[PDB]
This record gives sequence, structure tokens and C-alpha cells, in this order.
Amino acid sequence: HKSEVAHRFKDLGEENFKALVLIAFAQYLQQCPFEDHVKLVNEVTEFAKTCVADESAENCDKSLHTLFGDKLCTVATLRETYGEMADCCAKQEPERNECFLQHKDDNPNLPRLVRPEVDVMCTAFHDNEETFLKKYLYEIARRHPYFYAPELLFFAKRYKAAFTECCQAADKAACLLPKLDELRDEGKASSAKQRLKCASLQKFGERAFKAWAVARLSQRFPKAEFAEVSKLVTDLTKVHTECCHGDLLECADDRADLAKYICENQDSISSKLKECCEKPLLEKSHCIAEVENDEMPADLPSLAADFVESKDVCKNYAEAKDVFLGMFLYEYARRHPDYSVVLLLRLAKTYETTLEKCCAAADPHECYAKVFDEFKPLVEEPQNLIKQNCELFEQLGEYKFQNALLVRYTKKVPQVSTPTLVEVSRNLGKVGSKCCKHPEAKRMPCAEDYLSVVLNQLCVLHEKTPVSDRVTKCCTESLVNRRPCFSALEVDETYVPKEFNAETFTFHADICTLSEKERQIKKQTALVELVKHKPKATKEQLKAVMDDFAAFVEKCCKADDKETCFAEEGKKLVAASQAALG
Ligand SMILES: *[Se]c1ccccc1C(=O)Nc1ccccc1
Ligand SMILES: CCCCCCCCCCCCCC(=O)O
Ligand SMILES: CCCCCCCCCCCCCC(=O)O
Ligand SMILES: CCCCCCCCCCCCCC(=O)O
Ligand SMILES: CCCCCCCCCCCCCC(=O)O
Ligand SMILES: CCCCCCCCCCCCCC(=O)O
Ligand SMILES: CCCCCCCCCCCCCC(=O)O
Ligand SMILES: CCCCCCCCCCCCCC(=O)O
Ligand SMILES: CCCCCCCCCCCCCC(=O)O
Ligand SMILES: CCCCCCCCCCCCCC(=O)O
Ligand SMILES: CCCCCCCCCCCCCC(=O)O
Repeated sequence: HKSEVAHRFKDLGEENFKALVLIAFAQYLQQCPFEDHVKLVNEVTEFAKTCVADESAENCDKSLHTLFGDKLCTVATLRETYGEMADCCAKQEPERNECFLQHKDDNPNLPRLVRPEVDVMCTAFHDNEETFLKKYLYEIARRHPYFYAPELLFFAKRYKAAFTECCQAADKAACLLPKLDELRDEGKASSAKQRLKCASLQKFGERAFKAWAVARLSQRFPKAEFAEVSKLVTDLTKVHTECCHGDLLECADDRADLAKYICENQDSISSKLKECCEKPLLEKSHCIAEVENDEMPADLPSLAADFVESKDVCKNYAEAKDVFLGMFLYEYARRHPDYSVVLLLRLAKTYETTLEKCCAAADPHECYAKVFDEFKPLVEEPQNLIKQNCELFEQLGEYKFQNALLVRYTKKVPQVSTPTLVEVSRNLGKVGSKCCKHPEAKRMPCAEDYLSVVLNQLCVLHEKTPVSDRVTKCCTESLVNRRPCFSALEVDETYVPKEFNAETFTFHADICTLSEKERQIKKQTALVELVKHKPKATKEQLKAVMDDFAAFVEKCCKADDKETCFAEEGKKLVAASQAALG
């Protein structure tokens, strides 16, 4: 368009425009005060208004990248604060923008953002809604400079909704704290998903991502023909490559182009997209990404005729191997939305291995006649794992299920630090509580998503400080066999048991007035240390000791003299447990 800033303003509107400008400048100028960013936002919005009133007004015909870079380069403290980032201003576009993009800081060193009390948060929201929400948007944007800005805005809208609902409630905290925890978990998971997809693309190549996209899109749009699914795969791979490069405008343009193509070809893709396709360009691609799978066509035949029984199986495969394998993955995935994507990828890899082996064999047709038999144990392994773990969850409840997982995973990898073990086992228990309440048809996708986020968290922590070769192997594996690698871990037979430390099992009266969450964390930390000290202890011995611990805590937390109760009863409990275990 003649004026890109005016067109963007008119499509997005003033509120969204200002929010996104604030996000972008905070993602680049991560160290500048909130008031300075607000001043910059007001200036940019004012210029955009001049452009909207008259497309021929001065500087309105310049590109968005040129305008953004110039505004960045007018910041007076650029050298003093950012150093070599100021040197980007001596380059011409697009070198200047590429330099600015390269000089973003993934891990800025700012203090952690502390959650204020519910009442002060609600009071600040009530006094000035706009400044409260904008300041927190600035704080989050300056800490996650690669996070997709429109998704940040979509999170911010729900934050406003949560505050609006819960700050007029009878019990403000009990309303708002679950919503804040939900949103924080959700945002951290989304950022991890972005980084994870980009790193997997870089490490394992475009072809693996295209296989993943074939599976996911065939699940999403089972009535679509394979040619349309392949078109969507190519375009989505392009979009994700460019978004992994990190240029916000180029990434947003690619996403918008894909969204409007999908909206104009709804008749060939899905029957569930009308509402998303009536939505603004800002929300369209996100809406499309979040919509549930379409209904699969009825009475789909088995893959046997085309992929096992055909006499031309090897000819069709060797003609164009990846198209044939994509067709196999398409037909398999469209029939099985109940599968994780990685399970379907395992099936595709198995079929590819069998075809490579058999089409060079003396009798290929006889060779691959039973390839579908190989799919049965691969399919049933995660189904059986889900069955077992959800049975144990319904028997135990979330906390005692977390304790079971705690014992199991400490026995498997005792070298891992206790905080990591506790945090990851708690999150795995949360995965259990989340996914075990779905019907089976949806249980495996849920597990895949939430396990992927939890396992990624673990892998990132363990890479910051490596301690176990098996964890490193699982964490560097292909994401298709990352979870199977983790499920295949066994009890560490070579572990030398940790020696007794009296302080570790010394307890005080503060435990009685800790929050329930913190008290649970302390009890679980002590349980991990106990399993590290006595790894051979049977479940009956451990359960007897835990019952003794619960009795001791209940008695001394209601004792008139808590301190000496804890000391004396703790010496008694420690000696009694030590005599029971062995
Ligand atoms: Se940028 C920055 C970083 C740390 C402390 C202060 C600043 C700042 O004031 N930047 C600024 C000055 C003038 C106009 C806009 C922004
Ligand atoms: C739930 C997050 C815990 C850490 C941050 C504590 C304060 C949360 C307030 C969030 C206000 C909205 C932020 C936004 O606009 O994105
Ligand atoms: C990579 C996550 C580091 C921890 C981030 C602390 C602040 C999170 C605020 C919660 C809501 C926004 C989450 C997000 O921006 O991704
Ligand atoms: C001569 C080619 C025969 C190949 C076997 C399929 C014949 C029917 C084609 C239409 C159904 C499958 C199309 C598709 O792969 O999406
Ligand atoms: C200097 C002016 C900068 C303002 C331009 C910001 C444009 C952001 C567009 C985001 C649109 C996202 C569309 C999508 O993801 O599908
Ligand atoms: C959020 C990743 C997709 C970015 C582009 C949005 C366009 C959606 C096309 C359909 C792809 C669905 C991906 C998904 O499973 O979320
Ligand atoms: C139409 C595009 C086809 C893309 C290639 C599909 C091949 C399926 C077999 C490979 C499956 C494993 C993928 C992976 O390495 O993670
Ligand atoms: C033999 C190592 C294969 C790695 C892939 C593991 C796939 C997980 C499903 C497990 C089903 C049993 C077959 C198998 O172990 O592969
Ligand atoms: C501790 C988690 C409780 C939920 C049960 C998970 C059982 C293993 C997950 C199976 C599905 C994962 C996705 C996949 O690997 O295909
Ligand atoms: C803290 C290290 C634990 C790493 C191993 C956790 C296993 C996660 C795999 C999925 C969980 C259910 C499947 C299983 O129990 O085998
Ligand atoms: C339902 C609440 C039950 C809480 C159980 C927590 C288990 C913690 C184990 C602590 C073991 C103490 C024995 C010892 O120090 O030797």
C-alpha cells in the first residue's frame, strides 16, 4: 500500500496498534523505562494518525521497517545502554533491521517479576486500568523479546478479563489466583513450544517438520484431499521457518497470508472455520490454529489395498518416496485423531523402514505383507501406559500420585537434583490430573502436548547443569522418541546410596504455618531425599514411614510446645524409620 502504517492502523485499530507498538519496542529496547516506551508509543500513534488522515503526508509512504528502525535510532540512550546495538544505525535497510534482530537478548538480566497481593493488584487495576495493564505488558514483553507479539496481546486480553471478573468477587483471591496460575502456565508453555519447534527444525531438517505437519493437518482436516494437505504443509513450513528467523512483520505477513488462503478455500479444507474466518486479521490465524479437528468422513476403507496389497507398492514408492510416505501418513492420521502426532510418525518411520528393506528383497510383496502387524505394539504401548497411570491416578489423587511418581523417578535417575525431581514430578502429576479426565479418544493428544511441555522444562533445566548421561540422551533424541526414551529408563543399579544427613530429616514448627503448597513441597523434598538415602526401601516400608511422618506432623503441629515436640518426636521418628528400613 502507499502508506503501510496507515493501512496497519486502519485494520488493527488504535488500541491494538498501540499495544503491538509497545510490545515491539519493549522487545527491542528491553532496558528502557515504561514511561519512555509510553512516550514513544504516543509519538508513533500520532504519526500514524497523520498518515491515516492523508496518505501523502510526509514520511507516510516509507516502509514499516524503515520507520521502525528510524524511531529506534532516534533513542538518545541507545549507545550508553545497549552498546553495539547502536552500531546497527549506521547500516542501510534491510541490514539495519537484520542487525537489530540479531541484537535482541533472549535472557535479559532483570529481576523476577513478583506477583503482588490480590488486593493491591485489584486496587492498582481499579485506580488506573490502562496503566496497570500496559505496565505489565511492558514488563512481560521486555523479558520475552522473541515471543510472538499478537499472542502476547491475546494473553493480555484474558488477563484483563480475569481482573475484571475477580476484583468484584466476594473472595477475590480464590477467584483470581487460579486464573493467574492458568495464564502463567499457558504462556510459559507457549513460549517453550515456540523455542522447541524452532530448535527441532534447525537440528533435524525441514523434512521431519513436514512429516509432522502432514500428520497434524491430516488430523485437523480429514475431509481434505492429500494435495490440499500437502499445499498446507509446504506453506506452514515456510511460515514456521520465517517465524523462527524472528522478524515480527515478515512472520505476521506469512501467517496472515496462510490464514486468508485457508479462509478462501474453506470448502476444500474444513467445515468448522466460518467464525474464525469472519474474525479480524489480527486474530484469524490464532483462531484457525486453535479450532478442534473436523469430523472424519464416514466409512473410510483400510489402508491395506493401497499400501500392502497393491502389486505396484514398490513402484509407486520408488517413483517419489516422500509423496508416497506423506500419502500413507495422511491416510493414517485422518483416520486416527485419537493418536499423538509422534505415534503416527513412528508408524510412518516403521512403514518406510519396511519398504526400504522389502522393495530390495527377493519377494517384496511377501516381505511387507505383515507390516501392519508391526504397528500394533507401537500403538498399544502408550495406550497401556495411559491406562496404568490413569488407574493409579484415580486410586491415589493428585498429591499421592505425585508421591508415587516421586519414588519411581528418584529410583530411576537419583543423580538429578532434588528440586528438579520434585518440580518435574509435580508437573507430571498435574499432567495426570489434566488428561485422565478426558475420554480415551482424546487422552493421547492431551498427554503428548502436556508431557512435551513438562519434559522440555526438565531437559532445559538439565542442560543448564548436566548430571546424567541418560537424561542427556533422551533430551537430545528426536522428539518422536524423546518420551519413549524417558519411559524406557530403568532403576539405576549402579547408584551409591546417599549417606545419612541429620539436618535433611530435621523438621521445625514453621511447617505448620507454611502454605499448603510449600508444605507439600517440603514433604516431597524430604521424601526424595529419603529415597536417595534408602533406594532399596520397599513400598510397604516407605508407606509405614510416611504414615508415621503424617502422625508426627499432626501431633506436633497441634502440640502446645511445637519446637521441642518437633525435636524430640523427630529424633524418635528418625530412629524408628532407620530401624524399619534396611
Ligand atoms: Se533506554 C534507558 C535505559 C535505562 C535507563 C533509562 C533509559 C532511557 O531513559 N531511555 C530514553 C531516553 C530518552 C527518550 C527515550 C528513551
Ligand atoms: C500470573 C503471573 C505471575 C507473575 C506475574 C504477576 C503479576 C501478573 C499480572 C498480570 C497482568 C497482565 C499482564 C499482561 O498484560 O500480559
Ligand atoms: C520462559 C518463562 C520464564 C518465566 C516468565 C515469568 C513471567 C510469566 C508471566 C506469565 C504470563 C506470560 C507468559 C509469557 O509471556 O510467555
Ligand atoms: C492408477 C492410480 C491408482 C492409485 C490408487 C488410488 C486410486 C483412487 C485415487 C483417489 C483416492 C486417493 C487419492 C489420495 O491419495 O488422496
Ligand atoms: C511501526 C509500526 C509497527 C506496527 C505494525 C505491527 C503489525 C503487527 C501485525 C500482526 C498481525 C498478525 C496476523 C496473524 O498472525 O495472522
Ligand atoms: C500456531 C502455529 C500455526 C501458525 C500459523 C497459523 C495457521 C494455522 C494453520 C493450521 C495449522 C494448525 C497448527 C496447530 O496444530 O496448532
Ligand atoms: C508430503 C511431505 C512428506 C514428508 C515426508 C514424510 C515421510 C514419513 C516418514 C518419516 C517420519 C519421521 C519424521 C521424523 O524424522 O521425525
Ligand atoms: C527399539 C528402540 C525404538 C525406539 C522407539 C520407541 C517407540 C515407543 C513405542 C514402544 C513400542 C515397542 C517397540 C519399541 O520399543 O520401539
Ligand atoms: C505421568 C503421566 C500420566 C499420563 C499417562 C502418560 C502415559 C505415557 C504417555 C503416552 C502418550 C504420549 C505421546 C506419545 O509418546 O505418543
Ligand atoms: C525427573 C525425571 C523423570 C523423567 C522420566 C519421566 C517419565 C515421563 C514419560 C511419560 C510419563 C508416563 C509414562 C511412563 O510412566 O513410563
Ligand atoms: C497426605 C499427606 C502425607 C504427607 C507425606 C509426606 C511424606 C514425607 C516423608 C518424610 C519421611 C520422614 C522420615 C525420615 O526422616 O526418616
